[PDB]
Amino acid sequence: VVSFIGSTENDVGPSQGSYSSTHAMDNLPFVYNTGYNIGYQNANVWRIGGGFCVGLDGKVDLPVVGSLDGQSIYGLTEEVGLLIWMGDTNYSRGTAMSGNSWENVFSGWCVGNYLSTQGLSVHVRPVILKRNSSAQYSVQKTSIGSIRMRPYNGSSAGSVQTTVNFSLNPFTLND
Ligand SMILES: CO[C@@H]1O[C@H](CO)[C@H](O)[C@H](O[C@@H]2O[C@H](CO)[C@@H](O)[C@H](O)[C@H]2NC(C)=O)[C@H]1O
Ligand code: NI
Ligand code: NI
Repeated sequence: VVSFIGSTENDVGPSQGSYSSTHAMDNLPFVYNTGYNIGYQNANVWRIGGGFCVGLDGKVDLPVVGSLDGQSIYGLTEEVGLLIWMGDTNYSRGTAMSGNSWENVFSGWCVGNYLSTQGLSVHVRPVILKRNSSAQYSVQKTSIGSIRMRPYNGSSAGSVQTTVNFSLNPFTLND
């Protein structure tokens, strides 16, 4: 059995985040290592119980502009892109996103005969695609994509809301 307990619209990263690097940025594309700082995380999005089995599918709506080590680079602007992970509650469980179709980002699990929750996480890392007369790049709030729950092994959603969305909070790149 399943119930929805989280938020439909979700913001990724702190509002007006500031990100900077000492690294050279002469070998483009360059990826800021923002760790898990630019992310959303919530352990309690659906409440599940009684043998219910569920996983997660993810979908990124941004345009693919390249790839880096087996995952897509998504374009925000002509000079700024994103590496995106989606998956289970833990950021370390994040699945490297590629393409614009629904992809399994959490194989799943089943609750025993007790009550628990299904959570999720999303985090991105900024990528410098091309140089710019600024050195300070500014990105506005942008829609990213969605995550839906994936009931499996007989379990069903019914009319319970399955899908939640994500928006990138505006930030600034420095140095
Ligand atoms: C230890 O108690 C419960 O055990 C189950 C099964 O291992 C699971 O760990 C529970 O945590 C949930 O795990 C889900 C998948 O890993 C995750 O989506 C949920 O966010 C977790 N819910 C939590 C931590 O409250 C855990 O309750
Ligand atoms: Ni290095
Ligand atoms: Ni829905």
